[PDB]
Amino acid sequence: FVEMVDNLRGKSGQGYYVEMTVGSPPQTLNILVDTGSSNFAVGAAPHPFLHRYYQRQLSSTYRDLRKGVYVPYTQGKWEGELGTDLVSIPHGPNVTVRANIAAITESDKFFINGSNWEGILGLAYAEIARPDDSLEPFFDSLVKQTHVPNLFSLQLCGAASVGGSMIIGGIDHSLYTGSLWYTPIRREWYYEVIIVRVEINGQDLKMDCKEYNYDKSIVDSGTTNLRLPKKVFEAAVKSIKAASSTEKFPDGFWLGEQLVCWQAGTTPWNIFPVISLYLMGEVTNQSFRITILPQQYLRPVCYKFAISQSSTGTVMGAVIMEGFYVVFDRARKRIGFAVSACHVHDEFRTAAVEGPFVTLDMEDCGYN
Ligand SMILES: CC1(C#Cc2cnc3c(c2)[C@]2(COC(N)=N2)c2cc(-c4cccnc4F)ccc2O3)COC1
Repeated sequence: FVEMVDNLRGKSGQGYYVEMTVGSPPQTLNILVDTGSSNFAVGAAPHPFLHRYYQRQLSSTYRDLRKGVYVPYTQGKWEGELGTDLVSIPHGPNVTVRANIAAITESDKFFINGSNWEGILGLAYAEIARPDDSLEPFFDSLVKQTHVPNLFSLQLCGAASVGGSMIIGGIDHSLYTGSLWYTPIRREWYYEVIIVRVEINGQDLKMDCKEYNYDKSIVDSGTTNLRLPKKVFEAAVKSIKAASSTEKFPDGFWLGEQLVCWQAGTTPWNIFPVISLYLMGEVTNQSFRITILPQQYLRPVCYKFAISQSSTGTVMGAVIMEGFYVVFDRARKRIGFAVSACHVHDEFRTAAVEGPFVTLDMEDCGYN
């Protein structure tokens, strides 16, 4: 899949985008890759932040669905006009498909000033599509209309320009070391998974594991941080504070309300603990663990604390994903994790994927 390697770009904190074309003749756009939503939506008007936008008037293959879509999400909102058109991914499979496209005609806090992307590719499932689950997501259309296998994988590499790979329809084994370990997709809406145990520097938090997944845990390329439920975030910080008590930091730092800065070339990585999430495995009573470093959760801006509290559950965002090659195995309803060939690490500690472990009562970890 060499043609798809290095097909993602981005700027720090502004997401990862892939080149796409829409319409006939083809209009090229950069599109944010988002495993945490399920609509394909593109700028269709001359917003001042946009390098370019979809011009339906130039497309002979454009079809109007004569229906609007309104999408407020936690951090912004957009609204648009639904249609279909022919869509391709130049550095993807050599196919062209007719997909649903929301032509964005009004927005607030959606486009980023100074970014190089003009739309969003929602890769999650129809259950959370807008206006409802009858609006077929892009990936579903791709698989239905072609012989592209029902899976994709993401290598998000981080740094400021970031880079990565989206392998559509398969897996590139050069992008990871060791073995893939798979956790089941609990339910096909978000890419929902179940965390069964959490260790900070090898130390279990000992919470009712239900707490780790209240009300859900998801794998989300469209979120920068590792987000955690309050109750779990509270315990998580308490232990990270203690682990890092060598040096002192304000209360705002832990809330992501102020930055902490060290002199260039002298950050104390080693005073900060590793974070290990044990995920439900493929077999009864069997789990595995993924382990990330402070280089993943302490983000350059001076650094931000990139773990934060949540009201909608755990979100394994770019802080988690940049450690790993992540396989969205839709065909087998599972997500694979392996150590990424590009993850950033020091000489003493590196990101890990390890198994098998014995974990009982893992089904009691899911919130209903
Ligand atoms: C499930 C439903 C949705 C949605 C949704 C719509 N638009 C979005 C997003 C979600 C974001 C928010 O979180 C995620 N995962 N996608 C998102 C992140 C970004 C963004 C910003 C900075 C860095 N990375 C990003 F992905 C930009 C733009 C952006 O636009 C359907 O009704 C709720």
